[PDB]
Amino acid sequence: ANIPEIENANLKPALKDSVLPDGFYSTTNHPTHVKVNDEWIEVANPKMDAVIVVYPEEKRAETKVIRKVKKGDFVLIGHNGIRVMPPESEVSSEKPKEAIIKRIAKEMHEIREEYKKTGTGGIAIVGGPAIIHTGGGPALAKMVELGYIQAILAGNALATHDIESALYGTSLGVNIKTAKPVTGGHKHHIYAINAINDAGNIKNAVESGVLKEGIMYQCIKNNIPYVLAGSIRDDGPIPDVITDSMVAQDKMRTTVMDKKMVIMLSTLLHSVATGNLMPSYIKTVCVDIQPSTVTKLMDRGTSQAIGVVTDVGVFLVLLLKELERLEL
Amino acid sequence: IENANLKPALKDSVLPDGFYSTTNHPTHVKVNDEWIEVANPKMDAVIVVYPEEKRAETKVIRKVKKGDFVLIGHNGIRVMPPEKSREAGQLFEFMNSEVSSEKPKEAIIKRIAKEMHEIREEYKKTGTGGIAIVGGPAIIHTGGGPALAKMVELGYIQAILAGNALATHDIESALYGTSLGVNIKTAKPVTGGHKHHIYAINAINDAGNIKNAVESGVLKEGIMYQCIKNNIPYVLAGSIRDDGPIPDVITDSMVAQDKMRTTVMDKKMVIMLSTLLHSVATGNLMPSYIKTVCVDIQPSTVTKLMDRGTSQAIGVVTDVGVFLVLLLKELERLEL
Amino acid sequence: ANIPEIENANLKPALKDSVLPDGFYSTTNHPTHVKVNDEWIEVANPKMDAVIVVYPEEKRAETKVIRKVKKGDFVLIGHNGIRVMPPESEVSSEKPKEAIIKRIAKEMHEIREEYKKTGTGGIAIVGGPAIIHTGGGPALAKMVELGYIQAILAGNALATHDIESALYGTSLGVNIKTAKPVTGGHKHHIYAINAINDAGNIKNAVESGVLKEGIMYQCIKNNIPYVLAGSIRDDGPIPDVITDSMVAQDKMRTTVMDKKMVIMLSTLLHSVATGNLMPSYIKTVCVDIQPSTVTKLMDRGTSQAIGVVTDVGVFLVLLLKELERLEL
Amino acid sequence: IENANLKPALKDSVLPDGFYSTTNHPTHVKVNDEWIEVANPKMDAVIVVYPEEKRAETKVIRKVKKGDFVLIGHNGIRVMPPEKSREAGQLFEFMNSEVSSEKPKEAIIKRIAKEMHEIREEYKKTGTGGIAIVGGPAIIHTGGGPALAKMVELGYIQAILAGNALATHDIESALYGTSLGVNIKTAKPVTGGHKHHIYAINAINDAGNIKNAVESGVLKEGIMYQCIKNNIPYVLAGSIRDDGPIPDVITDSMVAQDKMRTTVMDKKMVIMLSTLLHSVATGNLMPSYIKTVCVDIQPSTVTKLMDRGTSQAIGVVTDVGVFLVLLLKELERLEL
Ligand code: NI
Ligand code: NI
Repeated sequence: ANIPEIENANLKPALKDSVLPDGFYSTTNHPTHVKVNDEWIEVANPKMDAVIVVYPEEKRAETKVIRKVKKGDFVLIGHNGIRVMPPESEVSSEKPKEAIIKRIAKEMHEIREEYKKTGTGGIAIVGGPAIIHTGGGPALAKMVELGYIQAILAGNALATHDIESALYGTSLGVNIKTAKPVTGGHKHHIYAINAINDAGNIKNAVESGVLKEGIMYQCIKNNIPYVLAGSIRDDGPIPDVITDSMVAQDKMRTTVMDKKMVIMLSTLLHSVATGNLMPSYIKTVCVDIQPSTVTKLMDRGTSQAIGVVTDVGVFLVLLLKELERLEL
Repeated sequence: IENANLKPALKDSVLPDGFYSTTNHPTHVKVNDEWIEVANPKMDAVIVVYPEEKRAETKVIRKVKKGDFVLIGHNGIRVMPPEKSREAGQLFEFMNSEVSSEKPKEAIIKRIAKEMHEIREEYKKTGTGGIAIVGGPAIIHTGGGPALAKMVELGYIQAILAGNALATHDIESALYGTSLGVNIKTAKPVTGGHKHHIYAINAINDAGNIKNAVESGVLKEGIMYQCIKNNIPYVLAGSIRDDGPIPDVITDSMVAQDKMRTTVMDKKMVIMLSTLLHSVATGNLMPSYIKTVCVDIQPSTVTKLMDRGTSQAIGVVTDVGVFLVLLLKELERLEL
Repeated sequence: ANIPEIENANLKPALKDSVLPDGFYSTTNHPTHVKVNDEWIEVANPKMDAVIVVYPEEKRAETKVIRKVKKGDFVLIGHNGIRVMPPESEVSSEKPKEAIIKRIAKEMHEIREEYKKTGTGGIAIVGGPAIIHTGGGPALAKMVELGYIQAILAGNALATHDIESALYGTSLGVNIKTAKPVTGGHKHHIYAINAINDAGNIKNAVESGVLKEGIMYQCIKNNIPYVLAGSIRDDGPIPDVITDSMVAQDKMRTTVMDKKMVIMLSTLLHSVATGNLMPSYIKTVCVDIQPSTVTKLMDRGTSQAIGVVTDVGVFLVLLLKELERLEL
Repeated sequence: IENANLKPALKDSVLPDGFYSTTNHPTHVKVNDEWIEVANPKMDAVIVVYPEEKRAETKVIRKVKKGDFVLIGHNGIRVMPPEKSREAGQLFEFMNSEVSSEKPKEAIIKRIAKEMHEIREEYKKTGTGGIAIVGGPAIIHTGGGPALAKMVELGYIQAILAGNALATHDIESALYGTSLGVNIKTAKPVTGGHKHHIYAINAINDAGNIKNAVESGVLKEGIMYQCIKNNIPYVLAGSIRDDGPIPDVITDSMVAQDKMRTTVMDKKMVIMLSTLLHSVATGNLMPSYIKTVCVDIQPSTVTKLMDRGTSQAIGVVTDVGVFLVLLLKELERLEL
């Protein structure tokens, strides 16, 4: 009897770097197992939109995106010996928001407690500069200070305007505490970049007392790693920024892979980029003011994902109050 | 300065050629060599002069009567728009859009709360001015209802203009704990919740009106309840979407419009919460000197409002339900 | 044996005008039948969110919304003798638009042909003033002229700015052909209202040659009925406008009930109001630039409904070109 | 007028205190009592002066070298923003938002097409200026690809700046008739269409680059094809969302940025089509004198662009796929 599920997988060597052989299997985001020489191999690093490369003599297998496939790599093809292991809703802003924020706070508190007990898991934030423009920067910094955040994935703008807020009270020249523009404020963000360039990097700015508050400050003080991916729209960038997209992508992937939850705060491109890198067993909270953006995040979803159509500015402020309440 | 040109209306609701069509700004007219202050500034209307009474008023075209003296052309008029800032703007600056969600929210909530506190203080002193709310049912759907009801309870609110949907979902949540069958406290749909909205309308129809439902103990909490208890007037305008308007609803749009105008025109501030229809309808009725705040999650709503003449509006592009919860906390902070 | 489906329906008299008895049946938008004194009655005027009132001695039944229920009316309650007869997709702007417009044009052409042969059916438009502001007014007027449109449901603003365009070339003072504002143009729409008030109504304005082009003109010339529902935001209004919402609602309901298709063009409140009045057997095309608006229209849908997230201005222009192509 | 103050950079990418941070406008600096025109106007950058060469240029901070003389403060500078209109605006007017979908679309399409026709004529005469397109993959998803490819074919387009997604979906539609597995001609998903996108990337990887795929007969139609055939340069910037960038993609954002800057800075017009990332990235690199048109279905996209300094942008809030189809028809009308 031929039963594809328990037949040995078929493999084909890639004929060129980054060229997938005909019949290649496209991965889900689910933990996958492949049968090779009569033994089930657990495929490392689950990720959607990739192929599986097999190392039969090492009895190992890993997920590889196309750009990392090398000539000679044995790519899984066909339909035999593939076992997928999945882990065990209309988008609208018109849903009770205090309620969902309270429920999110409860979940974060439970995740943080388990991280404290075990030292693994925890929460990554994917953040864009709207967090700062909407006045949500201090709330997010306080979450980092309270131990809720185990990593931040962002880019030059979030870091720059968070630092501009610290140094000058403004984001793109708008005063955070009053929402009024400051005369000549257009230069403030370039002055912030210059200040970090002079310090050498963010760590130096913090350790030397140039930078004394805010998200990046809290990350340095609490040893929270962050990844700042460079973008074609960047001013500067600051020294910490990884300018090559593919390098930044690799670093993002390794940063999120062991988290229990990723919270995506209003940045479609960074949030999609991050979701693309996540296995299905990570919980996702997707937050944006545009329903179409949230929808695009709810489309490539992990098995546990919620979308909240709301303004990150007020969302972060109320969320922090709910977290502060739980601290008591 | 020439005296204004005046010509009598030849028939009800028909105006002489060259008639002046008003801005939303206070306007004065020169009549028998004196400046007369035109009563009730409001855009897209006409100025009717009563020279023998030394008065003039802003009348909508459908209220103009045969023989009314209508201001013609632009001579002998003085229009007073809001004060321009003391200095020209900067050459180069960022984030200066009139309408965008990318603006510091805690800052603007603090500022709005300080102004509402000041305005409530003055209303308590004078018995005049005060604040009107214009609201849509998203206030309820997003969990903002309790916060707004509390502001009414605390004396911040002197009028509410809304429709059947706001009132009936507020009442749904008071009777059943849901809006659209979704539980306000948990954000989860409840079994049979799809019926709560019609049950709420049925209950008010049975009672006879909102006031009767409060008097009978049927309605015990919420925005409309607090209006009854605190004698805060409301105007509920009927709309073509209503299959079950409650008895309080004014089904004729012009009767509703006229009542809305007299309700808002003496307020110090109008806060518009998640309603395109009512934001624009109310702005169309308001003079430019009333502080106007338009809160919605859709920037296109605030832009539509400003595009239709309400250029004094301060837009806050944000989630109304979270905004109301935070605003209340800030008002409570100030009161302490 | 008791088989609810074929048991005689239970009825209860309403105890007060507009008060539904406990247990009332809430209607679908589907053709419904009720069993009364051992005979199946076909319920007139299917409509969702209503009750069914029965006249046993007349062997008839109709759908009544709550506001029309009268003391003594026998309202259908309970679970016996109710037979519903239904007639025999993710919302996104990122879908091939020329393609869907071509398909819509084909469908309209087939519907118009059948209306021409039979004299019944055809197409109603639900329209708001954005049709005029976006420069789509001439395209819609040409559809009326070509015989595609059997009714228009709108309000004071669409009519006012269509007439302002005819008389002065502007909508709210913006020139339609150049998109430039005209100095002093803010008065133009009130002048348009005044011009119709002087003529007496739209029909008089057309018959007297005051109004010589545009949507309202084409409706008068081609005997297309329209319903203009008054709104609290109205300037004027013009004489044709029905200022009472409930009267306007009744007139809208009777206008749409015999149509084969309703096309809803960017007006959330009018489009929802209209959808609420339609039986399930009418085809719907829902068009708006906001995904959340289209979603709200796709929620209360007839059994055949499509949503198109697009700008009505360019949509109408391209749609007309496709219809003009079919004319040849 | 004082001569400008200059101070040398103390280290690479570190500027002296008080350094001038540029606008997006042409700027002149007074050096040894002569006005020098600062090369390559671009915002959020610095002005480096070479007094002995009687020249100055706008350098981004990361290209500033130890010892470069950097303009300090605001003396001895002359900034030339776009010409202001001959008269102040009206007191009271409607629909004057910078960004709204409620504006006459046929009118603006006609105007854009006339300008593109004029600009193409001048480019054919001079070999300089011309038009760049900045585009996102929604061009393809909405059925606008064929229209844009035709504009390239007809000589309207001198450069394309985009990402992997635009190029690879264009190529998907050329090879398979789909974008995201949805058939362009029918708007229906096709069986197995979810694979077409990776098949298209695989095909280009196999060929070696886009040019090779065209030369081999693999790629026979579409935007990238027309760029190859007509020798129109493109810049495809890599992004962190790319798991399969094709070989043409520049993965380093600063290398991509520098190439984009030199590509756009000599154009007469830049048309940005459905891309927040590239609209803002390109606007950040552009002087204010280049005609800038930003087309998107989301008004917040155009507002974000203008909020970040590109205040010369003309926003067209519309469906890009329908817009491109209509624009092409108007260009074809003018050519006849
Ligand atoms: Ni889930
Ligand atoms: Ni259907």
